[PDB]
Amino acid sequence: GSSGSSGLEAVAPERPRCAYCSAEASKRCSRCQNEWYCCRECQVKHWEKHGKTCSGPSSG
Ligand SMILES: [Zn+2]
Ligand SMILES: [Zn+2]
Repeated sequence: GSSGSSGLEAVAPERPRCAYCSAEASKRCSRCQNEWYCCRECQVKHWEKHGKTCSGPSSG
C-alpha cells in the first residue's frame, strides 16, 4: 500500500437517547431538532417539559 492504515483502535458507533423513556432514539424533534425521542408518543409526553425550550434556534 501507499497510504496505509491510520491506526488500530476499537471504533464503536453512537446513538442519542429519548427524553421521556431515555431509550435509543433515532429521530429528533421536527420542531427544533435539538431533542431526541425513540418514538413520537414520547416526544409528545415530555412535550410539557420540552415545549418549554422547544423551538430554540428557529430554522427551516
Ligand atoms: Zn421513548
Ligand atoms: Zn422541539
